[PDB]
Amino acid sequence: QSCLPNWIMHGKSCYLFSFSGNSWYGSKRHCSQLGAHLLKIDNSKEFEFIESQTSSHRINAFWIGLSRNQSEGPWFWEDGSAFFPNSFQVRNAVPQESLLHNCVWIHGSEVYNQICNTSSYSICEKEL
Amino acid sequence: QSCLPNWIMHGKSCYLFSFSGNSWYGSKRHCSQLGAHLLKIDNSKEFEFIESQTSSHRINAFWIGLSRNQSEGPWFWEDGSAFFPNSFQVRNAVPQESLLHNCVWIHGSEVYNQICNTSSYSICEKEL
Ligand SMILES: OC[C@H]1O[C@@H](O[C@@H]2[C@@H](O)[C@H](O[C@@H]3[C@@H](O)[C@H](O)O[C@H](CO)[C@H]3O)O[C@H](CO)[C@H]2O)[C@H](O)[C@@H](O)[C@@H]1O
Ligand SMILES: [Ca+2]
Ligand SMILES: [Ca+2]
Ligand SMILES: [Cl-]
Ligand SMILES: [Cl-]
Ligand SMILES: [Cl-]
Ligand SMILES: [Cl-]
Repeated sequence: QSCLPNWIMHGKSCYLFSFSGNSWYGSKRHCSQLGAHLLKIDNSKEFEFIESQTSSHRINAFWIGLSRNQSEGPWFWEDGSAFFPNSFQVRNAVPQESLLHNCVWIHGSEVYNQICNTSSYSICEKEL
Repeated sequence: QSCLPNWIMHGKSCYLFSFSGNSWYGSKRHCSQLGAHLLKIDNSKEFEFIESQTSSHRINAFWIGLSRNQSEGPWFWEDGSAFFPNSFQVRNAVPQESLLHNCVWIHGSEVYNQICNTSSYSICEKEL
């Protein structure tokens, strides 16, 4: 069971911390080109591991595999599974200030909705 | 290089034509559980192959891996790559009638946007 150079092993996956600017869509294409996808956070153990990385690189936010279609509809993971907030809840959530913010990134220790094509860093995940 | 039972080979890929009603999200999940994604159509040859399966099964529509994130914003594929209308264009297209329709499905020979939540068949794809 093995990961590429520069990918970290944790839990049951290999993660790539992409220190390189990009839209949510761009980030997505980029992970998918390495045969991965954007990060999916299943349990709190995974969350905590990721959170160590993001919070020790607070200069920047990292796109994750979470988004929605309806400019105010339900969040869903890259794999299409539904969002349940057992590790975190998505922030900036009041009606008005959520408008157009349909992609999710992590910045520091928080997970925010953000305008999908803001440029940022990202995290890919390949399962084992 | 090989496909699972019931998946059909064509061009570079294995396909599964899934006759089970499900939402776009649902369909997406199901593909992903078999270790695949929803259909991504990279050219006319792929389109035409798909198109004869969809037109010979006009009773239902088939979800595909194309969606957008904001009620009037750019279409993107499951993989993050942007939509170019090489083989077809998305239909019901005037700014007002396609609000809340941010997922795409194929019905007969036409590619429509729809309410992501609607129930339907779907097509999965795993590239060799
Ligand atoms: O979505 C969760 C699901 O992802 C599955 O992986 C696929 C990737 O295999 C795929 O990458 C494709 C390459 O394999 C192929 O060679 O090239 C095409 C086009 O460049 C790539 O799309 O990317 C999709 C979308 O990110 C992934 O879903 C995993 O196998 C599976 O374990 C996981 O559940
Ligand atoms: Ca995960
Ligand atoms: Ca394809
Ligand atoms: Cl993804
Ligand atoms: Cl998909
Ligand atoms: Cl057309
Ligand atoms: Cl048509």
